[PDB]
Amino acid sequence: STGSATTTPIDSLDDAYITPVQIGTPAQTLNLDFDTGSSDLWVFSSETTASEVDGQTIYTPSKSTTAKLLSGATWSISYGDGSSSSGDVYTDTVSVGGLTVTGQAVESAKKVSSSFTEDSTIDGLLGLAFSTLNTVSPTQQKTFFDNAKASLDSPVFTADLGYHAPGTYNFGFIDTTAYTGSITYTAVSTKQGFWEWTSTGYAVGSGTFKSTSIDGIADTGTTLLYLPATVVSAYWAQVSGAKSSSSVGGYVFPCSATLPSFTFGVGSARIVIPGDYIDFGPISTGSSSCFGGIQSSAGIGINIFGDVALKAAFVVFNGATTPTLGFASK
Repeated sequence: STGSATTTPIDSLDDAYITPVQIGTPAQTLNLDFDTGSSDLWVFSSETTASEVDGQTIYTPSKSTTAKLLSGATWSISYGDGSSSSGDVYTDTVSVGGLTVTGQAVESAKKVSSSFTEDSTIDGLLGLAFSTLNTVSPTQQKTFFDNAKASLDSPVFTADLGYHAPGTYNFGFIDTTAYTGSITYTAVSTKQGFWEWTSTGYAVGSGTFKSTSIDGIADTGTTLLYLPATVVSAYWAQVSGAKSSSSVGGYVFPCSATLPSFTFGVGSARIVIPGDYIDFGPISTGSSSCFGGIQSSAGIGINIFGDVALKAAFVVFNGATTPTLGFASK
């Protein structure tokens, strides 16, 4: 089998991307944030505290003839941005772009943190990291990809995120028309449950390439590119007036600037992020200070190749027995 679904930025900044997902019978379509950095499929639901729902589409398991309570199972998750959510668990039929998994764990939110409530366009998350990170207790549950894997033509999914434009998530096949050149594959460590890999270095703008190993994760659920403070300082040093602001919480730069590109290494290959992809616009409406798309990972404990990096590439998440990651220019 295969599946293919369009993913769409939630806003003009590409803060996140939502993909329609069919849950239950008859289908209830929710727009989920596909997150290669987590491993829970959780949704706003008829069980979510009413005060914490602000415009999201909810999953109502009582209206699905295929929903079954996963008796005794609960879930609870905290994310990098202090956001959290928790609740109980159903199994139901879940379809993405024509690819169907029966008996998928659908985690129904009883509570969500305010970051999710404020995101009226995101109805939930669909985790695509390794199932070892799934928070369901006492019986850990498999991701949608893990459940679909054996049925897929190839045990892969691909992320082709657009820049200020829709993109595509495919399951089970590689669209060889979706990228230029070749896909360079690189080793993945699953030891932390992530699509964790090592970039071979970086360049800023037209500068030469600095060979240096950068261990990080491919995370479609993170907006920005988080890299070591040394690398981030070398980037922003090329932008007149750019500086790190503790009050804002990262590097800002004059909105009048044109930003240099940023290249990252995948083996001997190179992915070039255009400078415009690094511009996240005014820190507040009308401000002439703009927020940078490359930020320091120093306080996080891991480097994160978020959407800023991933949307510059066609990315293969190869879930073969030995997982690998593939990157191609596009």
